[PDB]
Amino acid sequence: STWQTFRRLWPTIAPFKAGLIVAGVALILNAASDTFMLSLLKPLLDDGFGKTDRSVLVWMPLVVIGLMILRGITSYVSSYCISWVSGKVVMTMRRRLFGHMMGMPVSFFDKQSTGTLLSRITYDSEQVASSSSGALITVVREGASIIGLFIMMFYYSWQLSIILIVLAPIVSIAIRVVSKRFRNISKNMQNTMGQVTTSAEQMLKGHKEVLIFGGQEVETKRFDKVSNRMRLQGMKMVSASSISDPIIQLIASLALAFVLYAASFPSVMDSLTAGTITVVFSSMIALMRPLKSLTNVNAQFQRGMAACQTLFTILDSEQEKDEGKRVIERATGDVEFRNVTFTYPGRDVPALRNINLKIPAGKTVALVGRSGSGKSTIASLITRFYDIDEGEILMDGHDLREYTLASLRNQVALVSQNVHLFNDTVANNIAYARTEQYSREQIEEAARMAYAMDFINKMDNGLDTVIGENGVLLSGGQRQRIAIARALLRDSPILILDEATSALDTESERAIQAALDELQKNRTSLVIAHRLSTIEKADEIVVVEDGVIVERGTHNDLLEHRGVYAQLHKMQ
Amino acid sequence: STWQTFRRLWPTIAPFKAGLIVAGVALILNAASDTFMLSLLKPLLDDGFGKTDRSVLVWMPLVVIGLMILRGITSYVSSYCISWVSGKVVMTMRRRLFGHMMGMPVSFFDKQSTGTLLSRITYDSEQVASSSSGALITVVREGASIIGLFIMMFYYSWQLSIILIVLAPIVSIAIRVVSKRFRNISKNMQNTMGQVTTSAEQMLKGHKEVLIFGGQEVETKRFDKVSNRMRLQGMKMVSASSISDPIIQLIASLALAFVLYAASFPSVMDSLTAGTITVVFSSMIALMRPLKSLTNVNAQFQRGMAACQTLFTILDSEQEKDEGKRVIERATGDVEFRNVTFTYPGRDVPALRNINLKIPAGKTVALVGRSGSGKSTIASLITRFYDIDEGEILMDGHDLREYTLASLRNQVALVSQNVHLFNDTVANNIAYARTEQYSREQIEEAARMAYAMDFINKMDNGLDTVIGENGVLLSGGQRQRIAIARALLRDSPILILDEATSALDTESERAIQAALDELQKNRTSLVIAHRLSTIEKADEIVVVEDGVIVERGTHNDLLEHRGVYAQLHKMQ
Ligand SMILES: C[C@H](Oc1ccc2ccc(/C=C/C(=O)O)c(C3CC3)c2c1)c1c(Cl)ccc(Cl)c1F
Ligand SMILES: C[C@H](Oc1ccc2ccc(/C=C/C(=O)O)c(C3CC3)c2c1)c1c(Cl)ccc(Cl)c1F
Repeated sequence: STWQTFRRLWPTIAPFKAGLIVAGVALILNAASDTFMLSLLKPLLDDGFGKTDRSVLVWMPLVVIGLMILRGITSYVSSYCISWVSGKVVMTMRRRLFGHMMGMPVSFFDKQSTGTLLSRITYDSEQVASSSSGALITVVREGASIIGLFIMMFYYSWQLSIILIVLAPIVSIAIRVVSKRFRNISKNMQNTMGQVTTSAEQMLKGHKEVLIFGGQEVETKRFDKVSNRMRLQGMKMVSASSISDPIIQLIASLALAFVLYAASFPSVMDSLTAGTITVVFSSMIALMRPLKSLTNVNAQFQRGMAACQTLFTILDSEQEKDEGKRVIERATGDVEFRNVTFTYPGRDVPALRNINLKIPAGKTVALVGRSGSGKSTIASLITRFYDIDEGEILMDGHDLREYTLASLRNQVALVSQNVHLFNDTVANNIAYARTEQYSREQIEEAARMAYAMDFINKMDNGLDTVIGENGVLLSGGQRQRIAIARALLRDSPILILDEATSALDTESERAIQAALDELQKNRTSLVIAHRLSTIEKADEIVVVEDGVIVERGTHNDLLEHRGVYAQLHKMQ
Repeated sequence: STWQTFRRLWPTIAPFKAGLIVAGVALILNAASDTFMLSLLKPLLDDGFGKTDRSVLVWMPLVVIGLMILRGITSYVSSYCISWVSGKVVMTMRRRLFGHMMGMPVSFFDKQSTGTLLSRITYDSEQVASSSSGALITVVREGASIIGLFIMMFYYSWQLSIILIVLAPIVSIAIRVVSKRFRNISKNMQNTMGQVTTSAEQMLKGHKEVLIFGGQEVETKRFDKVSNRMRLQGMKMVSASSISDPIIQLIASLALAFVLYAASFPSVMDSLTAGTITVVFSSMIALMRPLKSLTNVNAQFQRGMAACQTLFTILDSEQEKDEGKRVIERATGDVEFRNVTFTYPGRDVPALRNINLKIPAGKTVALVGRSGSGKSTIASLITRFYDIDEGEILMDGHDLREYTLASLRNQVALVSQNVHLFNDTVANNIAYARTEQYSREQIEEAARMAYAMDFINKMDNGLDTVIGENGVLLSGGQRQRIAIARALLRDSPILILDEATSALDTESERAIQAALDELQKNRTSLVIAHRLSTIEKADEIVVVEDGVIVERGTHNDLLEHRGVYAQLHKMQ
């Protein structure tokens, strides 16, 4: 199943064919030069030696020098042009693949990790590029070499050529059966690999359990046995790998010796002089390598095309499905969660069960709970990063999923100290998507209201300073201030803040708190605060623990009573 | 700094020299056969053209076959013997390395995970073996080849030999400067490598942060720019390699052409016949790959030896130091922790601060706290898995660190459902540390008292059934029962159990609870229980939260009052 998916891959290189033609003529001319080198070397030098070498002997070195200059030039041109085509095609493939990955659910990003994801992407792209390019160049160049060497062989005493071509099927089938016999079964030695991995793993905390049990000699004996086993397995693998090649080499020498013995038959040395037999056998020795190269590159073609297929499968699986198609721009902000039921993949215990809550506009709602609880899940669900597994939430008389994903996600802004900064200038990062729609004067006024004047003055480039640099030049407080400024500039109707990830150990936090209060004063919001002042200033507080509401009552009455809530706040 | 650390490595193979000598004679004879092939081919073939064609032309195909049989036999023998030596030396090295890591503190097992430790060890061992073996075999074989081909060259018209040997220093410095010029530095492309990862992770979990911006076009443009840059960098690297190689090829051809033009000078064709020049040039061509490999193996030797050096550093780094040297076997069990202060590496907030507690013998102490709290750290410190950073704990009038590590860890037994199962038989895993000192009748009686009769009867081999199999054949309840049986058989004076990792969703738990109560009835212990019945049956309960005691009082009085503790138990 490779032809169909190679044909499907043709369009991404269809307009890129001038480089292919340039490489395809460069490689053919390269093989032609390679054959023509032997052509003008061996017979001319070994036949002009008979009282005529005075001219051809000094003629030869210039020919050799020019031929090698041509061969090197063609090699450089072909490699550079194939690299150009491969770079352009991987550029296009990476671009489309990243574009597809950006607009697809967050769960995929969760159940992979950034490092392994990007390693997969880049490594697989370069792998398919290298495999396909190598297969193409080897097929073209070595097929041209085989054709040229057969042409020269038939032009020089076709009898040896026909002997070789009739011996070819026997040698080929012998090599095929030997190679098939000498391929091992890689489905048993994994038991030893897994066993040693477990003994390292089940006996690390089990080393604590080995120390607790006191046994150290038993582990050494067990590792002795398993290491002896894996050493034996590896030695057997090396023995197979080293018994493979000499058999093929010996069969090749049987073929060459049979050809030489056929040459021993008379009536053909009459037309065969020293130069002719010399060039014929040199042609055979040169032809030795290309066939092995051809088989190995068919193998690597299959290998790389498998990776191309799995990359296509990765590109094809699902997307950001917009089943709603009921776009409602400029949402009023009627927030009310009901019948919330969702769980992480694989797990069978839902994070929330029949959770019901209301966050009316114009009122302040405080989210209080332990770190690592379901508050983060609820906040993510409010932004519809991951759709609720069960239940439905209706906003302003319409379902949350009914509204367009872009429309819903645009009306909500989340500000947190853990919001990383995009690798762009500070002015650019303040307007990550509204750079062209925001006036410079308005942005400057917002930044002045963002309490960033002290940071702007200290900046070398002021408001145009390049922020980011993998977080080396940006601090946590600066990142939080930039996030607050971005939220204020966006001025979304509903704001959900996650202060749990923030650290309270801040030297200067009063200004940040005042700025946050000013930003949240005009627009109603429900933030998960972690400060006593913010909790006290909240208009309404709902007690929810472990994704469930345990106590219901007025926030002011609960604060005045100072019961379980006060003790919990004092403890944490 | 390679000679000294290679000399330090000599003892591990010093007794192992018969295989080295066998390989060293096999490789020399292989190179001799390689030279002797061209030897008896070319001048004798020329003598065939001199009216002696029938005599030698039928004689060649048998010499060729015999020579290739000898070459293949020597290749197989040398590869097999070198593999045997390498396998045995890495066997010894792996054994010693595993023995060293067994007795060295726990933090290593944590700060590298099991995969990035064992893959490290196995890959590095096979890497150093392959690198050293390849360097040795290439140096010996290819030096023998160079010596033999120069011997033939001097034996046949030494003029060309001296003409090339005088050119060798000229060519070798040009090759050295050319190779250096194209040895690029990898200093800046990592910025793009990290930049693409930053761009991916910025909106991966920050799709809502991408939605905070509200657009994806900016991300697509940024990825366009960065992908163009990285494609250009890869283009430049490929171009550098593809201009590097043909320059050396062309310089080699200049050298060969100059040799041929020197042969064009008269007064030396008088002693040079067609076969002589043929074999001379064949030798010159054949030497091309040898010197390339001989010049390249330095890099591979260094690359392998660096991995060997870092393996030595890993084997050297610190140890399980027993600073106590005050072994007190058969401890009474006077448990009292005081001034406990310890933190994880890197962090600046200690897990516990001036923690003081007492667990007198003959009394039951219950450890109650939230999941993931400092109870696990306290339990680990009681077993001295990781020494306390600050403070001191005295047991039975002597410091905890004063007693021998083996002696201290032997007197304490930890039973939990997460206890890993050793890859051995059920009977073997029951006495994983004291199999030889345990009577069969006593083990059978303990197993009968272990409530394992139902599982033993269902086992195909009964008590001799092979447990483990990477946990496929063992269930969580069976693992917990086996751990309880092992603890009962050991019958340590002090038992610390971690029931937090256990799962309460067990179909049959009454028998396990009864067995645990029977095991803990005779010997006093302080276990971290998670069941209401176990908490109620506890003689003394201490309220500790966040590594600190908030409330102090009688357990019975607190239970009767049913205040904060009852509400916390009902909630969780
Ligand atoms: C008659 C024969 O043809 C063939 C036909 C299929 C082959 C498939 C694989 C390989 C090598 C695989 C490897 O090295 O792993 C060879 C060989 C030895 C060169 C093949 C030679 C032939 C040989 Cl045996 C020698 C020289 C010439 Cl010119 C030749 F045609
Ligand atoms: C004059 C030259 O000597 C030398 C001396 C050091 C070298 C170091 C490396 C390499 C290969 C590098 C690569 O392929 O990357 C070669 C070459 C071309 C064969 C070296 C040739 C020479 C040649 Cl051109 C032919 C035969 C002989 Cl006996 C010989 F000495």
